[PDB]
Parts: sequence; structure tokens; C-alpha cells
Amino acid sequence: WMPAYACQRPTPLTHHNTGLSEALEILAEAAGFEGSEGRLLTFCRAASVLKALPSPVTTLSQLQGLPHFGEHSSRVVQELLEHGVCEEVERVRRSERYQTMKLFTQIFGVGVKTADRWYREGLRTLDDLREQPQKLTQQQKAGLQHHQDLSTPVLRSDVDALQQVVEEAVGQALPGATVTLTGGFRRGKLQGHDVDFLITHPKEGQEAGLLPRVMCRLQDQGLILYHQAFERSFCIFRLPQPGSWKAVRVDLVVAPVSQFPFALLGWTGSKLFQRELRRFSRKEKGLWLNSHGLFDPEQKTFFQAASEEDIFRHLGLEYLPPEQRNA
DNA sequence: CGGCCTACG
DNA sequence: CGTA
DNA sequence: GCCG
Ligand SMILES: Nc1nc2c([nH]c(=O)n2[C@@H]2O[C@H](COP(=O)(O)OP(=O)(O)OP(=O)(O)O)[C@@H](O)[C@H]2O)c(=O)[nH]1
Ligand SMILES: [Mn+2]
Ligand SMILES: [Mn+2]
Ligand SMILES: [Mn+2]
Ligand SMILES: [Mn+2]
Ligand SMILES: [Mn+2]
Ligand SMILES: [Mn+2]
Ligand SMILES: [Mn+2]
Ligand SMILES: [Mn+2]
Ligand code: NA
Repeated sequence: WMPAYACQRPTPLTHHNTGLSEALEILAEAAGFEGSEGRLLTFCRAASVLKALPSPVTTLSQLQGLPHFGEHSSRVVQELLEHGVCEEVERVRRSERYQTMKLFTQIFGVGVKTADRWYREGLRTLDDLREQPQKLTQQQKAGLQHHQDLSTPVLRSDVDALQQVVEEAVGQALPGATVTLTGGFRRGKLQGHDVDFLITHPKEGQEAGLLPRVMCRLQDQGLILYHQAFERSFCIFRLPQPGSWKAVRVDLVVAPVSQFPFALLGWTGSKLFQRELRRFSRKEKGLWLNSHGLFDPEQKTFFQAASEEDIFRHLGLEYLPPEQRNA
């Protein structure tokens, strides 16, 4: 029996149904490109259910009773099982609309609404966007300028180098402050599109004003290509390489230690795992979860947590380590 | 039928 | 809107 | 698209 919410089941990084899940995730992506966030969610959830199964699905029988599998997702799986391809998926794959929306939305600073407008205006290539620079925000100009580098997978060697320079800047800005790797690398991923760090200090309140101080120190060592009181920064770093450098996306977030378990849980993801966990919290337990805390709206109180385990327990969920949150 | 995670920049 |  |  398979629970309905992704936060109720372990999802490891390596699973047994990548072909089927990849196909459903193409339909999810395409649904988002057409502005159907509900269809996107169902296709994402169905793909995630397959990631949590212990074995390869070989027969449509094995889908009976699984949550988020109805007529549409079941037919996709049945065609892939019978023919090795799903006609709808292939039609989406090969479409100019899908290919261009994927290309544009993968730019840092460009989402579906922006990409769709550009599509409707006839634009199709990165060079098209470069030829009309005034249509671009500062953030989009940075994303486009560094697009090549940002399309190169970030590896663990890059993470370790980046954590060192971030720890050095953090320690110069505030003694005793700490840096925790989050995001997909904390979940055990070998690669990523960025590196995510969570910064705090053991003495509540000492972290006030920290992120501007850290950013100024990084910028003075020549490490910042793009950034921007604030507590989150979605940056592009100039990461030194042997004889050169490459641009890397880095997310920095500062939290007071009282919020650290909630920030750690939120920023560790996966993104689907966290939306599911917040949905579960509100719809099943009547509690409101975010990366700052867990709120009881009836008593008007916040749950004091010392650990991620505490949060799972307050929500009545079996604890899942980060490596099992790869929903 | 309506809901679908979340808050900051 | 973007982070996504 | 699926579900309460
Ligand atoms: N703009 C952009 N987004 C990308 C790229 N690659 C990539 O995975 N993403 C987005 O980032 C997600 C996975 O990246 P990741 O390895 O950092 O995973 P993560 O859980 O740490 O994601 P997060 O840092 O957003 O929390 C994907 O779901 C996708 O939407 C890319 O080249 N460009
Ligand atoms: Mn397995
Ligand atoms: Mn259908
Ligand atoms: Mn057939
Ligand atoms: Mn990441
Ligand atoms: Mn990130
Ligand atoms: Mn805050
Ligand atoms: Mn409806
Ligand atoms: Mn619908
Ligand atoms: Na984007």
C-alpha cells in the first residue's frame, strides 16, 4: 500500500522506473508551460509514486490502487509498456513550443509567463533574446550572460570549494556563524544546477545584518558576478578553476537559530517533497508550515523545534532522512 | 465543485 | 513577476 | 489530472 502524500513515503535517489517517471515529468513540464499548475502537480505526483516503488513496473496491473494514477497517467504508462514510447509524450518532446519554452525557462530570471510572452512575440533562440537587450531585467541579463556555464552541472568538487570560500566570508563577517550545505547535495545528489547554503549563529539575534556583510566580503575577493536588508540571495559566483574560472549559481540564506530546523527542512527539498509536506501539514493536521516555523492557527502559537526530527514528529510523520526526500 | 506550498527580492 |  |  502506497500513501498518497510524498512526505509519507521514502523516495531514494536511485529508483527503478526512470523511463516511466521521466515521461510523466515531460507531461508535467508541458502542463506548466500551458499554465495548468493542477495538471502539472498530478503528473509530478504520479511520477514520484513510481520513484517510491521497490521494483520495475512491467504490467499495467501493478498500477491498480496507486494514488494519482487515473485514466491519463495510466494510459501513458500502458503505451510505454506496450510500445516503448507514448505518442503524446513524443509529440510534446518534438514540438517547437515545448523546446523553446524549456530553453527560455531554464534561463535564470525567466519563468513561464515571461517565456510565453517571448514565444508569442516570435522569439525562439538565446541569440534572439540577446538581440533585444532592453526587454531584459538585470537578473535576466546575468542569466543570459552566464548561460553556458550555468548549463554545466555543478559537481561535488565545486561544492567543496564554494563551501570553503563561503565559510571564510561568513567567519570574517561574524565569529561563530555556521554554514550548512542544503538543497540536492544534502539529499545525496552528485550534481546540481546550483549550490544551496544555510547560514546561522547559535546566539539568537546575532545573525541580524549578516548577509549584506557576507556579500560585501565575497564581492571584495572578486567572487561575485551577480547578486541582489535581506536574508536570501540568489547569486552567481566567479568560481576559480585551474588557470581560469566558471560561473556557478549559489543560493545563500540566513536564518536565526530558532528557525534553523525549519529552514533546513525547507531548503533541503526536494521541491515536490516540500510542497507535499506543507499540503499535508495544512490539510491533514491543520497546521501551517513554512521555512520559518510551524504555526497552530487556533492557539496562535509556533512549535518550538530543535531538529528536523522534531518537525516530522509534531506532524505525526515517520522521520525521513534527506536522502529519502527525493520525491 | 474547487484545491493544488511558500515567502522573500 | 522572479527565485523555481 | 486527480481527489476530497
Ligand atoms: N534555470 C535553470 N533551472 C534549472 C537548470 N537545471 C535544473 O535542474 N534547473 C532547475 O533546478 C531543479 C534541480 O536543480 P538542483 O540539482 O539544484 O536541485 P535542488 O533540489 O537543489 O533545487 P533547488 O536548488 O531549486 O532547491 C530542476 O527541477 C529545474 O527546474 C538549468 O540549467 N537552468
Ligand atoms: Mn530500490
Ligand atoms: Mn486526459
Ligand atoms: Mn497500443
Ligand atoms: Mn540546488
Ligand atoms: Mn537553489
Ligand atoms: Mn524572515
Ligand atoms: Mn474544477
Ligand atoms: Mn482539470
Ligand atoms: Na528560469
